[PDB]
Amino acid sequence: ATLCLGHHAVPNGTIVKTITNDRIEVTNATELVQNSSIGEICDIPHQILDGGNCTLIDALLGDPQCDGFQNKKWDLFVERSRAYSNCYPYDVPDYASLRSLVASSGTLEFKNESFNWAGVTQNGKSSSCIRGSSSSFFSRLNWLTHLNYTYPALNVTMPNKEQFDKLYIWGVHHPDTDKNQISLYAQPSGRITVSTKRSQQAVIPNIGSRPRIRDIPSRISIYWTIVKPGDILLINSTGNLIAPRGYFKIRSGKSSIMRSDAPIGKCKSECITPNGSIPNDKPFQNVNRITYGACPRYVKQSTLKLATGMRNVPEGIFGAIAGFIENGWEGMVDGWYGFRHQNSEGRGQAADLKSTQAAIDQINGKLNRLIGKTNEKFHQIEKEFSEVEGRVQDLEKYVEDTKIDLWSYNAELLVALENQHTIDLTDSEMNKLFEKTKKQLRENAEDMGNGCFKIYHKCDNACIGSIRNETYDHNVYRDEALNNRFQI
Amino acid sequence: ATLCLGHHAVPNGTIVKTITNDRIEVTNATELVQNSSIGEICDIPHQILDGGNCTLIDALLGDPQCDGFQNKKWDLFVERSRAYSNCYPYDVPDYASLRSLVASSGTLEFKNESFNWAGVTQNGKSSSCIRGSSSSFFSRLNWLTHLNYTYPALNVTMPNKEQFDKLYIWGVHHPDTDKNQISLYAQPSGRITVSTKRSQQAVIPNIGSRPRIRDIPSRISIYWTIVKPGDILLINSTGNLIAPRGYFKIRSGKSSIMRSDAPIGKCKSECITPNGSIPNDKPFQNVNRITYGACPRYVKQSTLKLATGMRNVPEGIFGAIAGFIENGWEGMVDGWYGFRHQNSEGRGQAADLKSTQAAIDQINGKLNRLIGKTNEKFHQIEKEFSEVEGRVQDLEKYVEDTKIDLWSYNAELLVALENQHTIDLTDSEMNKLFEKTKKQLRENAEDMGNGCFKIYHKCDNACIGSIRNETYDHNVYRDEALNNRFQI
Amino acid sequence: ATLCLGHHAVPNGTIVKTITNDRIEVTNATELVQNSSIGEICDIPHQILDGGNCTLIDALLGDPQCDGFQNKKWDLFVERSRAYSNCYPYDVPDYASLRSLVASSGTLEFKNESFNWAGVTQNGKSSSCIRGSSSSFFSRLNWLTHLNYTYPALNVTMPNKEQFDKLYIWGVHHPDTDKNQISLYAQPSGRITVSTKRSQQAVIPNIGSRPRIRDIPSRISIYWTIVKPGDILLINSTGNLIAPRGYFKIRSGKSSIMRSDAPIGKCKSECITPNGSIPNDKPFQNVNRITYGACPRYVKQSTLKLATGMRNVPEGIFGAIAGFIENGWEGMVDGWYGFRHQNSEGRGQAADLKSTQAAIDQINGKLNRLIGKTNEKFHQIEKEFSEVEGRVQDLEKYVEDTKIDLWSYNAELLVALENQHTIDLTDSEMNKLFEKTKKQLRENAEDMGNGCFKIYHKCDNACIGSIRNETYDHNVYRDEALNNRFQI
Ligand SMILES: CC(=O)N[C@H]1[C@H](O[C@H]2[C@@H](O)[C@@H](CO)O[C@@H](O[C@H]3[C@H](O)[C@@H](O)[C@H](O)O[C@@H]3CO)[C@@H]2O)O[C@H](CO)[C@@H](O[C@@H]2O[C@H](CO[C@]3(C(=O)O)C[C@H](O)[C@@H](NC(C)=O)[C@H]([C@H](O)[C@H](O)CO)O3)[C@H](O)[C@H](O)[C@H]2O)[C@@H]1O
Ligand SMILES: CC(=O)N[C@H]1[C@H](O[C@H]2[C@@H](O)[C@@H](CO)O[C@@H](O[C@H]3[C@H](O)[C@@H](O)[C@H](O)O[C@@H]3CO)[C@@H]2O)O[C@H](CO)[C@@H](O[C@@H]2O[C@H](CO[C@]3(C(=O)O)C[C@H](O)[C@@H](NC(C)=O)[C@H]([C@H](O)[C@H](O)CO)O3)[C@H](O)[C@H](O)[C@H]2O)[C@@H]1O
Ligand SMILES: CC(=O)N[C@H]1[C@H](O[C@H]2[C@@H](O)[C@@H](CO)O[C@@H](O[C@H]3[C@H](O)[C@@H](O)[C@H](O)O[C@@H]3CO)[C@@H]2O)O[C@H](CO)[C@@H](O[C@@H]2O[C@H](CO[C@]3(C(=O)O)C[C@H](O)[C@@H](NC(C)=O)[C@H]([C@H](O)[C@H](O)CO)O3)[C@H](O)[C@H](O)[C@H]2O)[C@@H]1O
Ligand SMILES: *[C@@H]1O[C@H](CO)[C@@H](O[C@@H]2O[C@H](CO)[C@@H](O)[C@H](O)[C@H]2NC(C)=O)[C@H](O)[C@H]1NC(C)=O
Ligand SMILES: *[C@@H]1O[C@H](CO)[C@@H](O[C@@H]2O[C@H](CO)[C@@H](O)[C@H](O)[C@H]2NC(C)=O)[C@H](O)[C@H]1NC(C)=O
Ligand SMILES: *[C@@H]1O[C@H](CO)[C@@H](O[C@@H]2O[C@H](CO)[C@@H](O)[C@H](O)[C@H]2NC(C)=O)[C@H](O)[C@H]1NC(C)=O
Ligand SMILES: *[C@@H]1O[C@H](CO)[C@@H](O[C@@H]2O[C@H](CO)[C@@H](O)[C@H](O)[C@H]2NC(C)=O)[C@H](O)[C@H]1NC(C)=O
Ligand SMILES: *[C@@H]1O[C@H](CO)[C@@H](O[C@@H]2O[C@H](CO)[C@@H](O)[C@H](O)[C@H]2NC(C)=O)[C@H](O)[C@H]1NC(C)=O
Ligand SMILES: *[C@@H]1O[C@H](CO)[C@@H](O[C@@H]2O[C@H](CO)[C@@H](O)[C@H](O)[C@H]2NC(C)=O)[C@H](O)[C@H]1NC(C)=O
Ligand SMILES: *[C@@H]1O[C@H](CO)[C@@H](O)[C@H](O)[C@H]1NC(C)=O
Ligand SMILES: *[C@@H]1O[C@H](CO)[C@@H](O)[C@H](O)[C@H]1NC(C)=O
Ligand SMILES: *[C@@H]1O[C@H](CO)[C@@H](O)[C@H](O)[C@H]1NC(C)=O
Ligand SMILES: *[C@@H]1O[C@H](CO)[C@@H](O)[C@H](O)[C@H]1NC(C)=O
Ligand SMILES: *[C@@H]1O[C@H](CO)[C@@H](O)[C@H](O)[C@H]1NC(C)=O
Ligand SMILES: *[C@@H]1O[C@H](CO)[C@@H](O)[C@H](O)[C@H]1NC(C)=O
Repeated sequence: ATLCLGHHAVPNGTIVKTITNDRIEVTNATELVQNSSIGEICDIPHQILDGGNCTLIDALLGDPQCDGFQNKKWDLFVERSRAYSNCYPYDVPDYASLRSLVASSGTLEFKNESFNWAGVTQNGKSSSCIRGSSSSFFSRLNWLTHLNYTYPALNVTMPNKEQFDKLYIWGVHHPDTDKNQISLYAQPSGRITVSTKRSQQAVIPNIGSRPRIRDIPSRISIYWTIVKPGDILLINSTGNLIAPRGYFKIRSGKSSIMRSDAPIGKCKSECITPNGSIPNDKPFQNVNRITYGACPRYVKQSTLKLATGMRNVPEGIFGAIAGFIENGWEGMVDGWYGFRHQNSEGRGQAADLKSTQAAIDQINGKLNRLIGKTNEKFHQIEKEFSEVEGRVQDLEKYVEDTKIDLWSYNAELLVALENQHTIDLTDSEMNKLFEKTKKQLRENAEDMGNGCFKIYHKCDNACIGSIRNETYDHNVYRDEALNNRFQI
Repeated sequence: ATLCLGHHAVPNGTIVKTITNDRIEVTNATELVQNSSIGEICDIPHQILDGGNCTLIDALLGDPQCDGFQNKKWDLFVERSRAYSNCYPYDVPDYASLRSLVASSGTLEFKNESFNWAGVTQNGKSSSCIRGSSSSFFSRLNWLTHLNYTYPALNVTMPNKEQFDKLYIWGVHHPDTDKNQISLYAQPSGRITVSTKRSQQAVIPNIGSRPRIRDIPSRISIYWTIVKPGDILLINSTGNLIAPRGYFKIRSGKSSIMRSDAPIGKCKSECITPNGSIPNDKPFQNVNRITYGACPRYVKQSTLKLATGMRNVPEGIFGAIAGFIENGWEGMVDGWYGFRHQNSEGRGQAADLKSTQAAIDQINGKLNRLIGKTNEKFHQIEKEFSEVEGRVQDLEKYVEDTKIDLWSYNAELLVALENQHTIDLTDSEMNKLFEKTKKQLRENAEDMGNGCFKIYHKCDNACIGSIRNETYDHNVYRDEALNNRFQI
Repeated sequence: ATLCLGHHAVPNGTIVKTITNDRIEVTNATELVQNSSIGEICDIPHQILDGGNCTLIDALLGDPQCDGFQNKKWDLFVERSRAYSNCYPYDVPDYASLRSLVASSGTLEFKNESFNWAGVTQNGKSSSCIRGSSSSFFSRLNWLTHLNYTYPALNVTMPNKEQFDKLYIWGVHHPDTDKNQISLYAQPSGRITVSTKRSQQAVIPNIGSRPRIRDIPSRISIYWTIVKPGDILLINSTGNLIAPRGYFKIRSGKSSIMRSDAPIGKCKSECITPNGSIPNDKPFQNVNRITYGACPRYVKQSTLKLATGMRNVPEGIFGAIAGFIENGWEGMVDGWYGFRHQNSEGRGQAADLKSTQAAIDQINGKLNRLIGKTNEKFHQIEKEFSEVEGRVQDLEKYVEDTKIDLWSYNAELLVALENQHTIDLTDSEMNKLFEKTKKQLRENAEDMGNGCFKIYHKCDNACIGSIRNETYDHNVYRDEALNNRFQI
């Protein structure tokens, strides 16, 4: 009889990378880089708020377009690129910081407070800000002006008797002219001091024409202040104050904001990107560096294939597969390793289950460490910028670029080591089954060197089966075998 | 005779992770993550300065509570969370930067300088700042006011004739009212310009009530300026100047500051955390991301076990351990690998020293690369924040979170590769001792397949010993062995 | 006959590090850390602009020294440490940001625009700024002052009808005295508002003596503003305006700036450092963390040797090299593995080509992954600082230090894993050639255990050659061999 040890092969293998080889074919691999989105943001499990035409900041101030956003909450606020401001023209010094802190607070919940604006007109309006047919203003702000050509210095307080922090949004009006300055606040100067036991902010208006927006050459600047529990807001002004009508709760949670034009859909997905949700089964993704939720890590590579089978040899350090075994057996489809024999009763093929299962368990082990293991991230840094800003933006970008190169490196190295190891462990399993069989045969057979043993005795099907199920008793055939082997 | 090769096992193994296995038992492991502190800051080798009730900044300005800190130096300044300000109410725009640069300078050494404050009253005092029973002020600052209802414009210089940089601390007073403005500085305006050949800073006071602190509704703002050698300080003011009384040396060294409530103790420890000192023998730690000194790197994992022994098989790619050798020998306690025999004189067990020492040396090699190898870090970035700040704080936190995920990744991968390698190299040593023995026996013995040889000749204790010490001469027994082996 | 399998050795090996060994000798290694520069900046392929005596900013404003830089472009602008300002004394709030954004724009291209400066004197001059024998000014700036003791409020526009962004550089003059204030701008106040539909910047001068520079106690502050296509610049001022004479194009490309005192040379090199160009064949470098172009990654290690040959054993997990083969063959110089024999015709040595080529191909595979693979980087963050700045600088440095430790870690681990693997794969190749030969010999030879076979039949040179070329037919000699082997 002849008993040959072998392993399977497939007609259609896959190319992977190892430590030593850019391009080597295995029987099977799996992709570790997610490269597509379904192109929609799934609305489960994260609570999504579609900004539509409104920026977060405009929803905050109460631009008329944004009245539907009053007191809303979100896990992720989605800002659309078509969003536009449609109220009094304003800027926010350190706009990105205000956006950021509201985003991660995750709420626009507002509470009215009663201020003693003694001696001034309230509820200033503008046709740059139309609410319902008429001149209006930011819903959360209170434009104060002269009453009877008098603007009597303001000096109001508001203790924080609450358990939580209050966020106050206020402003300063910059009139285009000294004339408008006078006719608005009956006063040439105009000064604002807003303070607490912990902080002070002081602002003087800057008079001058700015280019007209909805016919307004004047401008408002927006500021904010956080009042801790037991502290006190004190607003001391003699003109130009755009006053708050109350406070926002400021919370600390996992909320964020993302710029995206992707539609919201009724589906479930843990990981969100501007492009849409992406599955998070893979450890890496190449869809977008901007992400929210439990997401694969962003890498530069568009693909990284993890070998999930042995080297494919159609028809490693252990020397068996692609070694002393000339090639794989495509006809073996019920196992990874097995036996072909020829004896007096014919020629046959049988899978070896234990060795097949050993290789598969090791590979499944690798997969369990790498698949469905992603990390959860929420409010991050900004990663795209529409305007040159210099030093801080240079650092923001450098930090992300650094991080991405390091992860891309981790990904490349991980797959190469794992693949080299997969090829070696599968080669080893082959070598181990061969060795175990050789030992079973003792003096009754000889290694032909091509993975085949010549067995020097009659070995019928039951005899072959006794080898494969490891009950073969070499003593039974020894006399016969030694006589055939050692003749002249 | 029968000669069996084997390896040890222990009743109580340890679970470790490898590339292929989340949970596999070895004979021994070591922990690579430091997870506890002694709960005290050891006062050797770093020179520790306990801030007690004083912030660094208050020690800098000379709050009365902090007189004991005059001219002190430190490697690490420890700020306590109970610290509180107890002098005139002040703020420092960019407070964190001033704190940071004094911290890393490591000295409060001060040098008096004589300024020509011609025509003003000096040494302004407040009951918000009590020194010894009476109204006082920041020791390092000089509150100037009117003399005889005159405040004559100040214009003073101070060349830096020194070899080193000078740090000047100064301020501007913000009176609550135009009345107090007048009664203090006999002047409505008030302006400050402090300049050098290299820089200029200009400040106007902002009049208005802030909430009262120790009954003061006024406030001081603190500023600083660094004067290079050969440069000149020029202070040009017509009111509101809180003047310097001299300069601080500004040094560049390894000094830092840390917020901690841990007590200082008389002991020695290279690595300090807010929780207390931690040993630095391990390469990683999970105690605190804030550290000072030669410290293990912070990771998320609470434990990472490095295998320091073979797979434990009570009673790998090489197929010997947990392979053709059915199990380990718990009765073998003087070696890792060895021999059990049965011959005419009895049954015995002996360790093999060379193979045991080969496995141990390799493992010790790994340990020497990983143990006691920690990296020294001093003044870092801040890693905890008591207040929402936006953009820069978002970047500070993102940088640390990024770094920590990358190191945690490094740690996880390192231990898995090392453990897989440890299991393989110990399996290999087993396989190598088996092969070497088989070769010694030549034609005189046969491999039974379970790590045991059947020796076909009388092999007494000396004979067994000749095998183990590698002096066995197969020629001596060949005739006898061939006759027993190849009979019918 | 005797047939011995062996491998080469060299008299002069190299020490490398592995996972288990700090110091182990191989036949050959290669250096992975570039540690030297040619000490010159090569002027191909990057377009280099030598700043000589001029900072970028001075070339931007048009300091007289810098007239040769008008409208120049660059890939890399090189600033020399001897550079000095020689015009009116000025500062730029956020200087580093302006430098940065011009650097990466890569152009000083300027376009004259005609402003309507109605009612003022133009072309203000100073002896602090000498052009051609006479008092001059920044070429790109326009110092406006009173005309006939009148300074009539300015209010000019300039639409951006272009397709691209415009960068405007402007300033505010700070006179030393209220007197000079009057005599310059016929006005006590002085205010500047520069605005667009997107932004507003407002500046008031700060009067006061600063220390004299080229006899000027006054100072200019420089500001900038970017005007998007379809937007409008509006400059509204009543004094102190240092006006623009036009705009710079602001581009987005790969341009940067570097501080260096290295001379420019006529040579070609992809990677530039302040020290000079460095070859980029190696994956790592220790020359400078500041780099431009396709550059090896900066690491702390001064050397990292990658094994490119087997363990050197003069005269691993597979047990062959430095194992059952007592030592290497220094006399074998045409191959890595081979055969020595003694037969009736003499004693000889022959290389085995297939096994030699297998080891070499694997090693070349590793090298191809690591050599000539460097990554291209352009404008980065700053990495050296001449002045204490606090929080942002602390983050800039912390980010770079973090990155460098992570890459140094990657480098150390990479070389140790690769070297351990190289030693194992070369040991394996040895073991594989031995096994294949043993199998060829079948029952005709015995393993002596030291890598040598005793062949039990007459085996002349052709016979030896049949073994080495794998045509040996064991059946031919079997009878003879069995008779010699199994005699009494
Ligand atoms: C406060 C104000 O309304 N300013 C007006 C301005 O008003 C002048 C005009 O009424 C004349 C004739 O009566 O009188 C001047 O004042 C005299 C006053 O009668 C007298 O009592 C005093 O003693 O002496 C002075 C002499 O100076 C007034 O200065 O007139 C111009 C031209 O009509 C207005 O500009 C136009 O504004 C348009 C936008 O209008 C609003 C808006 O935003 O919708 C109307 C808003 O109700 C008003 N909101 C508030 C709270 O006031 C705002 C607000 O003033 C601005 O937005 C701030 O910039 O303006 C549009 O811009 C058009 O292009 C302008 O020509 C100016 O608003
Ligand atoms: C500079 C000053 O002392 N301001 C006082 C203020 O003084 C007024 C009062 O003396 C009246 C009666 O004489 O006269 C006013 O001035 C007139 C002046 O006599 C006359 O010559 C001139 O021609 O015309 C004016 C008319 O206006 C003075 O304005 O009085 C109030 C009420 O007493 C004081 O407020 C109280 O201050 C308390 C804190 O006191 C200190 C402190 O900090 O401890 C005392 C310090 O010595 C003083 N330090 C210095 C260098 O001045 C400081 C300092 O002024 C403030 O800290 C700055 O804010 O105040 C406490 O706050 C209490 O709640 C207040 O009612 C005010 O200090
Ligand atoms: C604008 C100016 O030139 N300021 C001069 C200043 O001029 C005074 C002087 O002319 C006297 C005598 O005629 O008159 C004063 O004005 C009177 C005026 O005649 C009258 O019509 C009005 O009604 O009443 C006033 C009464 O005050 C003038 O104030 O004189 C001083 C001393 O000479 C000058 O300081 C010296 O400047 C030197 C540097 O000179 C330049 C320069 O930078 O090179 C000359 C430049 O041409 C000038 N550039 C422009 C656009 O003006 C600049 C510029 O003023 C400064 O740089 C801004 O600081 O100065 C040098 O610094 C020397 O150390 C000074 O003593 C002052 O420049
Ligand atoms: C400063 O100049 C601008 C013109 O460049 C003035 O604003 C323009 O005024 C006209 C009619 O009054 C408007 O129809 C334009 O829309 C305005 N232009 C822009 C783009 O804002 C401005 O009024 C001038 N300043 C003063 C106070 O005289
Ligand atoms: C802060 O508020 C108080 C008003 O309560 C201001 O002081 C008053 O201002 C009025 C009108 O300008 C003066 O005529 C009074 O003499 C002041 N009253 C008192 C009690 O002093 C003060 O101007 C405000 N300050 C700011 C920053 O606007
Ligand atoms: C502005 O308002 C506050 C009151 O809200 C004034 O400060 C208070 O004054 C009383 C008595 O004068 C003190 O006992 C309180 O401690 C003060 N309150 C706080 C929390 O600061 C302030 O004086 C007013 N401003 C002016 C100048 O009129
Ligand atoms: C800087 O210092 C000088 C004083 O040495 C100031 O100029 C003087 O100010 C006085 C009093 O206000 C005037 O009456 C004199 O005419 C000025 N003397 C000279 C020599 O010019 C100047 O005001 C100070 N500037 C600042 C920023 O406070
Ligand atoms: C404020 O003081 C400085 C002197 O410390 C004055 O500037 C000096 O003036 C002399 C002669 O006028 C010059 O030769 C020096 O070079 C100046 N010193 C420096 C270092 O700037 C300044 O003029 C004074 N201010 C005023 C307006 O009186
Ligand atoms: C912006 O420009 C306009 C000038 O076009 C300024 O307003 C004029 O200023 C003059 C001179 O000071 C006044 O006498 C006129 O009454 C104003 N003209 C108009 C049409 O209002 C305004 O001062 C400038 N503002 C700034 C910021 O300098
Ligand atoms: C996703 O969005 C980014 C940003 O626009 C884009 O560059 C990327 O190609 C998109 N990718 C996919 C797979 O949709
Ligand atoms: C958003 O604005 C556009 C154009 O101004 C308008 O046509 C559309 O109806 C608005 N959409 C929403 C979400 O109301
Ligand atoms: C150390 O301090 C940090 C910060 O408070 C805390 O979260 C951590 O659990 C503490 N750990 C130990 C081991 O003392
Ligand atoms: C710190 O302040 C507390 C409470 O104000 C006081 O009881 C204690 O004595 C002070 N401790 C020191 C270190 O002086
Ligand atoms: C290169 O420049 C840096 C910065 O001065 C210096 O520290 C380094 O040693 C220099 N190295 C070489 C190899 O020229
Ligand atoms: C640069 O300035 C120095 C010293 O001021 C001068 O000698 C030299 O000629 C200048 N060099 C150039 C590049 O013009």
